[PDB]
Amino acid sequence: SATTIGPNTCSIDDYKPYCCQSMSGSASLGCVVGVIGSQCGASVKCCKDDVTNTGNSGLIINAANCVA
Repeated sequence: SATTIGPNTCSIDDYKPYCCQSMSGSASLGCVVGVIGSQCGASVKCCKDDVTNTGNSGLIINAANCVA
């Protein structure tokens, strides 16, 4: 993917635009907060929050807090 990330794509159901760096061998998606202007090459997910702790360098989302 190469979608442009901003507080518009995922911000509806209290969501954040998460750039999940899901690669070869990733049970937990390393979803870094999409910076306005950045592009998501991997799995861009619209997740709520999950927990903004224990995962600052790429939020460790349990993949169960997003619409799609």
